[PDB]
Amino acid sequence: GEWEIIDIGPFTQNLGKFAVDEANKIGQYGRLTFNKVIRPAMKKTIYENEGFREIKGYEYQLYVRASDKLFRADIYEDYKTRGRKLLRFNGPVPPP
Amino acid sequence: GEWEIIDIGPFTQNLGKFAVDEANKIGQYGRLTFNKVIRPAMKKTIYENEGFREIKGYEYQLYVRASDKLFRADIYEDYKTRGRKLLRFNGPVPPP
Repeated sequence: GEWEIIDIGPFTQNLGKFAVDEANKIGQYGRLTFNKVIRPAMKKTIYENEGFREIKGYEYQLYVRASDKLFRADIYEDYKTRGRKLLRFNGPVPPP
Repeated sequence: GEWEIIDIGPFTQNLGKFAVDEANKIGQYGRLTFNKVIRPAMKKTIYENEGFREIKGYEYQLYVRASDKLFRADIYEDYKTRGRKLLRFNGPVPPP
């Protein structure tokens, strides 16, 4: 799996909002309020069982500002289904 | 400062050893044993907001395996002097 830096544009911001919505359902922090995704944003492209360079899915690692704190969110996106899941929502973490 | 992905070659490994040595002088995590810097490794150029008489320095964010655990390290390197400062050394953290 190859890591790359990605932009913190609307698509990335919406992943941050998804992470905070998923973290609110888990409830470890009580109700968080999404502010913004900050740099750096990174994306890993995960390859399936090697039989074409076929794409399995993507992992995003985001720094998410919510409720005056910073969190590290790890999100998985399935290439075939386009379904997303929150892998990890941890913090507060110090800024990069 | 735009973040970029960098290699985990000898220069990166030696930044990880610097971080572990600095973290040992603090002692928050007891005496750690440097294992390896893992992917992904990231680097930002520091300007000190000017116009461009040159590069001031670099910030690195590294995942450092030490005493079989994983830690996130933030390091500053002066461009001219090559003098280094541990900004942050935290964990254990889950893999990226």
